[PDB]
Amino acid sequence: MIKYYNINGQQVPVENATLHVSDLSILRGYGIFDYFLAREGHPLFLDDYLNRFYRSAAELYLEIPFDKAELRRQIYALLQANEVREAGIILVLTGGYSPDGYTPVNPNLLIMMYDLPASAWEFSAQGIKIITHPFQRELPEVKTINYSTGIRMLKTIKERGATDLIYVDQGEWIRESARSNFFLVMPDNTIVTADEKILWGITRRQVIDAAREAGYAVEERRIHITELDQAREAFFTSTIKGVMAIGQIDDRVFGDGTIGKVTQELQDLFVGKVKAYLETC
Amino acid sequence: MIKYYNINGQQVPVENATLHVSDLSILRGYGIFDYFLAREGHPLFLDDYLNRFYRSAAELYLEIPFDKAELRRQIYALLQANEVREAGIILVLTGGYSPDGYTPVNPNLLIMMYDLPASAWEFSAQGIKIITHPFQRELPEVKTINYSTGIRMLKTIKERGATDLIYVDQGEWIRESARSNFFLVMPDNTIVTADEKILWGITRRQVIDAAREAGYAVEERRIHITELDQAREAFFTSTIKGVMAIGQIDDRVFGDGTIGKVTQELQDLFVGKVKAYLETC
Ligand SMILES: *Cc1c(COP(=O)(O)O)cnc(C)c1O
Ligand SMILES: *Cc1c(COP(=O)(O)O)cnc(C)c1O
Repeated sequence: MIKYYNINGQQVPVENATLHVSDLSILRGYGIFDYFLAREGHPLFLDDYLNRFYRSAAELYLEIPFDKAELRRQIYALLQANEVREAGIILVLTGGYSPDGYTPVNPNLLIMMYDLPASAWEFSAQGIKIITHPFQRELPEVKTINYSTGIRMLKTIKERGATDLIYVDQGEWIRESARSNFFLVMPDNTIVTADEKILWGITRRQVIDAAREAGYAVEERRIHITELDQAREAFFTSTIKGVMAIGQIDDRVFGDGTIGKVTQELQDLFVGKVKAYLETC
Repeated sequence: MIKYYNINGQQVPVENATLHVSDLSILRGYGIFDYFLAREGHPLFLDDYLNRFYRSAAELYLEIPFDKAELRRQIYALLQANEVREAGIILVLTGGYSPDGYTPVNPNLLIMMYDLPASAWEFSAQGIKIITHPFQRELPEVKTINYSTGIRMLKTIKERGATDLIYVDQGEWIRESARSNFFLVMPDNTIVTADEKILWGITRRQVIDAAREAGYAVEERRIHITELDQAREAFFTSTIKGVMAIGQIDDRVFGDGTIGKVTQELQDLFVGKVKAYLETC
């Protein structure tokens, strides 16, 4: 059971883990987020996740209080303190306890810890049902805390019989969901995913590398909404999903709705990347 | 000196006013904001501010825990407890202590209180210096907590010798700043302001009503970026600014940089609306 989180380098019991209401995340949604899994006592691809956290932080001009080695030390320390080998880990960096409820100061750094999600890498053979939604995320290259459109859409998603969405910039250009990268497999087995105005996911990185190592053509380009009709397969990548089959987008079933051949092969290769990472720890 | 805030109907000393880190504002920037002044012990235009708070809340499907009369009671109660007649009042409604760090639950309601800002209705004769910035706010009709673009821009604004910005949707359509409505006065004395994809401010409402009562033509329409060259005057409206002269946008000085005739008249009429409000309390 999880005992402690970390706030600004201090291990705190979870029930005393609070921020004063003057924090800019609370008042102004100002801050950055990262999330990664731990397996066999090891945060997966940690250097990549931590590099991204420091890059996100730079774009909001927030100084993380310690260097990457120290943050890594604190993460490992919090796994040992909670006596856990398998976990979800959130990093949050807020704009801080602003004097004027707008100007950022020293940021508040949060490290929170959860059980490894039950659904982590479920790899269901049955593809999920999703809807298109016209929208473009703000500062899309930055992993901000700003998830209001995706959270607000939950009601419409569930209402319409979907479990998720795919953002289409002005109903024209396929991007990503609120929390997942999006990919198409073409009938010639070319893999397509968005290159611009999307978050560069750590899963997306490992899956693209694994696809190119298997000899797949992987095109990073703008994707027109009409190109859904060209695709055999659709999947998401994310830290929790790994590779997740999408069986339906609006009124289009992909194949018979069950996971496509390349999607299944990419699930195995993703697990290959994980195992290869854990062999270097 | 301010003694108490209110969290979920409980008066709390300001130094114990905290949220648990599982709050969706902190993790996901999910929630809504309002701010109003109190003068002579009275929140200005309170019914309009509270109607807007309940409308914002509805759009994020967050239920405010009590009805408008009860919230009003709690606001008045917090003025009495702090023994203050002049103040700034923040309302925050977050997505709550989510079980999964995404799905909203019962929201957290915050009422915070500050001194009336020093700069409230300064009405400087010297117009401010601002820059255009290409950007469109998300859910612009909703007063969300999402101010990351405006806060992140602070550095560039100050760098470039400005004190503020004006968002232009795709560099074409004039909207608003991060925290102010934007208006143009044409040389025929027609007042122009954006009607769509901007927050409907309470100040903007009172100034538009006051302009129409003075016999001004007030056009609520889309404004092309090239129409800045048609305008004699530019001003902001906001709860703290009231009516604020803009003397420079990028490389354009409006007149001689000092407040324009209609802007000055609208400052007086705004104060007229305030006084008329306070006479009904
Ligand atoms: C976090 C996130 C992703 C996925 O990134 P991973 O590093 O694979 O978890 C995709 N899109 C958005 C908007 C995200 O926030
Ligand atoms: C709050 C706000 C305004 C101004 O509204 P007032 O009710 O006059 O203070 C304008 N634009 C945005 C985006 C705001 O959040």
